[PDB]
Amino acid sequence: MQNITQSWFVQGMIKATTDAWLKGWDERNGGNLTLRLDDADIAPYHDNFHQQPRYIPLSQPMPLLANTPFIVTGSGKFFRNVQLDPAANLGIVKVDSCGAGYHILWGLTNEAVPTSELPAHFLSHSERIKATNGKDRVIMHCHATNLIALTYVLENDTAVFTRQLWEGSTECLVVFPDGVGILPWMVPGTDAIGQATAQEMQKHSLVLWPFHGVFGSGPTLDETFGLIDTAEKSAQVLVKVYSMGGMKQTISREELIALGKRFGVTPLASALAL
Amino acid sequence: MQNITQSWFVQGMIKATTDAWLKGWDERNGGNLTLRLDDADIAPYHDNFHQQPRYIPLSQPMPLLANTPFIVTGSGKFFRNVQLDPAANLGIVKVDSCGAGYHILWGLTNEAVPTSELPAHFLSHSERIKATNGKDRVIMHCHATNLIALTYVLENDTAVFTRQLWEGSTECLVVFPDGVGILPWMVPGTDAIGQATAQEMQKHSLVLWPFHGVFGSGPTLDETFGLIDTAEKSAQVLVKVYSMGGMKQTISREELIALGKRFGVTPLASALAL
Amino acid sequence: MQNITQSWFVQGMIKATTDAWLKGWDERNGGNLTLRLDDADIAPYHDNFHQQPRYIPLSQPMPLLANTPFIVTGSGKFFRNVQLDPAANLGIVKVDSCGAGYHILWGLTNEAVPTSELPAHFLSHSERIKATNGKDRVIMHCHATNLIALTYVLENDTAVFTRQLWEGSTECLVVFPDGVGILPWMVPGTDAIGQATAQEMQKHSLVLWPFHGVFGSGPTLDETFGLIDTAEKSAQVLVKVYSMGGMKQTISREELIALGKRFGVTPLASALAL
Amino acid sequence: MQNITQSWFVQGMIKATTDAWLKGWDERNGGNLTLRLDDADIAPYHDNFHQQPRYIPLSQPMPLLANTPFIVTGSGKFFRNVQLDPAANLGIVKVDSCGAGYHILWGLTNEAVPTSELPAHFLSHSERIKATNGKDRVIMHCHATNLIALTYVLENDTAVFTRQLWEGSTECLVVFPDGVGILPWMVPGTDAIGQATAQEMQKHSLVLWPFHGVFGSGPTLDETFGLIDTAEKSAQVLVKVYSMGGMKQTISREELIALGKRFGVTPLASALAL
Ligand SMILES: O=C(O)[C@H]1O[C@@H]2O[C@H]3[C@H](O)[C@@H](O)[C@@H](O[C@H]4[C@H](O)[C@@H](O)[C@@H](O[C@H]5[C@H](O)[C@@H](O)[C@@H](O[C@H]6[C@H](O)[C@@H](O)[C@@H](O[C@H]7[C@H](O)[C@@H](O)[C@@H](O[C@H]8[C@H](O)[C@@H](O)[C@@H](O[C@H]1[C@H](O)[C@H]2O)O[C@@H]8CO)O[C@@H]7CO)O[C@@H]6C(=O)O)O[C@@H]5CO)O[C@@H]4CO)O[C@@H]3CO
Ligand SMILES: [Zn+2]
Ligand SMILES: [Zn+2]
Ligand SMILES: [Zn+2]
Repeated sequence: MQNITQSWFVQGMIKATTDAWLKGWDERNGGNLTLRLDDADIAPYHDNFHQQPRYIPLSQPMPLLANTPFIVTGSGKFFRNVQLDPAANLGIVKVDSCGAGYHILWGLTNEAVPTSELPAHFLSHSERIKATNGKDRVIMHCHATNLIALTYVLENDTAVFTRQLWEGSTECLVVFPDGVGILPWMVPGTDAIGQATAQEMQKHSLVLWPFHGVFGSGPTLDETFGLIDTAEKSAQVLVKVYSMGGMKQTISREELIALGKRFGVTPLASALAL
Repeated sequence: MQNITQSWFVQGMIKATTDAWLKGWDERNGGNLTLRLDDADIAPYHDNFHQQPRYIPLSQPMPLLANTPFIVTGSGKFFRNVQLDPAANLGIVKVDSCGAGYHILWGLTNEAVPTSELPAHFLSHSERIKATNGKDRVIMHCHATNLIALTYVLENDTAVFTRQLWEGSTECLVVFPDGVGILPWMVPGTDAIGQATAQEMQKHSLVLWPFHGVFGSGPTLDETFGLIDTAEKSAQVLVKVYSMGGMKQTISREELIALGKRFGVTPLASALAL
Repeated sequence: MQNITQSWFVQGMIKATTDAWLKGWDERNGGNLTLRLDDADIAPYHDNFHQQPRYIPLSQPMPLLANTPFIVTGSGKFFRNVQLDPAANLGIVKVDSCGAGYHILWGLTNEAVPTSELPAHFLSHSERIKATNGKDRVIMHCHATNLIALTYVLENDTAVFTRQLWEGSTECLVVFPDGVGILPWMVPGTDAIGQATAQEMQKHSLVLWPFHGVFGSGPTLDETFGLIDTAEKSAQVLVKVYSMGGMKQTISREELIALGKRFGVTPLASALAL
Repeated sequence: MQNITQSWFVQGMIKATTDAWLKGWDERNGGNLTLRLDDADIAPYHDNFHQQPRYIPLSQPMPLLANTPFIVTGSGKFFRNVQLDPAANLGIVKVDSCGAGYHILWGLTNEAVPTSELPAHFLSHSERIKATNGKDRVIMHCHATNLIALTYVLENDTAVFTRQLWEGSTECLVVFPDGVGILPWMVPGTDAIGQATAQEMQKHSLVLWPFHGVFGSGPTLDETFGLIDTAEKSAQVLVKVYSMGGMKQTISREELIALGKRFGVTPLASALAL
């Protein structure tokens, strides 16, 4: 019967991994993707399930994520190599009925462990479910060169950055009216990074990691890739003008106000007040 | 019989979207593209025609487009996904004999609707017919990377912008001798922007939307592609030259008239005299 | 028997135009390509030859190229379309035994004509056989993006321009030890500019045109592409470096002398004296 | 029997070189790749071995690489065509019993020879085996674009350059804590450049040739490609911020000191002082 790699939820993971590499966003093993799935999706594909689901004790249980299957990227794997050997780089995990751990059901072969950012992803996955009534399903991270470069020249404050990104295009304010988040620089690989990212998920859908990358949340794989792309497209325009001599004329504050009402969105009060 | 998807116009528009996709111009679902057809071009392919054509009334009467078939893209549809599904991403419509509505004949399945900028495309489609006596058949809009960044630095006046583009490459004066028209910033998706965009199309083949994108028209699918491609390359050279520190020697006014004299093209007097 | 499109030269021509389109030097219809053949090469493919060889006179006599066959690129064609229709974009011609005209034996279908730069392509062919004893066979023209931006800031002279290119990278001096020649601004498409280009071909294998493009020649297509490819890469570094604040350290004059002695090359006296 | 062209180490070569021509690194003939193999790897492919192995003496005796076969890329070959014909561009060699020369067993047809930087390969291959107890198996050289331009503006120091390369991205410190070697400008293709390059390999896994390129060494093909590309991404990040007017905030030393010991990594003490 049809291979599990030929299903919709694996083909989608293939495209987002390949296309984010050609753009130059996924040097080495940077970049991790986690997508929440449903039970009916994996029901007909019990044939390819492994005989022994390994058990890994999860650090601190999330009760809301009990009995929830997932798809994850293998830690240390390469995004470009996903299209070659999907089985060795992608795996499916499921959390037990109590929520204290997860069982690896398929993939992650050769004793491969899930991604090292699994804490931050799962803690932030739960919050987005309640904030938008369970519509968010994807958390993304990548090394976007232009957004990273802008962190070295501009202050890492949400209010200042939000106005700049909105000023770099017209579609931008429609895309992230809630604004973009930013942390202070923090050492990754720990559980402290999971809390600050999940805490910022409440008010924002994009949060920028200083000197590492960005984090974006969205319902589908396609829109999540397009969501980070839109801000990255505006990032390229901003960097060009700054090196060209400086910004001269732009969108007025009155012009930005008219945009919000026409499309029926509410711009951030903090950013628009600037 | 051979499917309509294997005809010349369906395959032709598949090329136009994919080529612009890799350029970095049409991320997410921005940009639009329409092409005018003939009754004879679609006569033998009535098999794929919808049994019941849905009816949608036009916002404002368009007498000049009565009983004319077009091919358009769908709203909220990415330019990447078209080659994966020609039927679910394109559509062919035929304006009624009165100029108030149109019927969807083929494509645009799953309650698909044409782009939200359809009034702007139909308004410019009609007015370019008067200027070119039916030669022009394509209207294209896309966010050219280097043209967007130029409006932040150069003044939004026809005389200044036209001369700078003529000096970034020798062939520019031959490709668009009429110059480029500049509009003031407006809220997209309304009807006010459609009337001003068509107003500049009477004397220009290239119209610039500040901070949003560019508009261009061409006789065929390939000529309109080169027109934007030629203008984009000129702006790319100007970006590096201006960013490198300044511009020291140039093509003089005496050389500009001599170049246009050989090829039989009349430059814009207001910008030439600058 | 395999048709002429399966010959070794036709397959080679597709490789050159296809890769130049991905590099970004042939927007719209810029660039031309011509290749020199031998009467023994086209012997087995006499069946494909047209029954009506169209005769076109030469602008000026070229006695040296008597009875010489060439394969050229048609005028007004897109380099991206060459890989799709070799017959309508390419063709073969043979110069008559007197040196005043040629006969179109295949290709250039539907009243297509060779490139308008043929007077420049043929005049430079003659002056390179004398300076190379019948070794060079290929002439290429392209609008190198990084080279055009250089002519707006650098002094338009043969000495300093050649010297600057030598410092871009180590291999630049070895590939073209004779330097490049740069003309004053002239209107393209005229015989007055072909003679100046052919005059500079006597001393150099690389020719520069301010604000327009580049000219190059080589033994075969792979060696001709490498000559232009190496030249543009050196320009890419300079534009990137110049915008950073100008050059600070570079290769000394004596250091290039040591490099020249090792590889048995004679650097240009004018440039090395700078 | 499966052809030699389908072997794992042959398919490794086709993947690594093709991924370098698409990144704009290997214009013309620049670049070469040598990978260490075992006798078991070449055992099943005895049928395709040449019956008359030509003997070529080595410049200097290499006892530490005795009886060790290698796969090499030919001299003067083009990285674009390797995928088109691996046999004519790739080759296999084996060191004799006394370590005085090598034999050609397969490939390198038509009097082809291994890359002219072969003495620079074996002098560094032998030393890297000692430092890492034989883990290293790949040597990579390529002309990265953004990397070269850094040498024209930054001081050519091992500690200073490594310090800057650490601040460009958070992953750079962990990937190469050992730093990157730097050398004075010297004439390639000589045994003197082989000694200096191999001499610095005792303390660093990467060496930078001013105005020329980079030298790579790692355990396998996949990591070796990502070993240099991590520095390439930091250079692209560095290049953009430099043209913006400088870098304003970054990772501080107090942030860097705690980063390594989180991963239990020993940083380069010389760069830590600055
Ligand atoms: O010494 C010689 O170079 C030659 O020098 C003197 O010639 C000068 C002319 O008097 C002067 O007007 C001018 O010539 C220009 C001419 O007026 C223009 O029209 C044009 O010429 C083109 C010509 O119209 C056109 O048909 C074609 O010419 C070809 C010709 O039709 C064809 O038959 C062949 O010519 C051969 C010729 O038939 C042979 O007899 C022989 O020619 C001898 C010639 O008989 C000798 O007297 C001697 O010519 C003197 C001439 O007498 C002076 O007045 O030497 C010639 C060479 O041995 O060989 C010819 C070659 O096979 O081919 C012709 C061509 O080569 O294709 O094309 C013409 C060019 O476009 O332009 C000319 C030049 O500007 O300048 C002359 C030079 O000072
Ligand atoms: Zn738009
Ligand atoms: Zn040209
Ligand atoms: Zn090199």
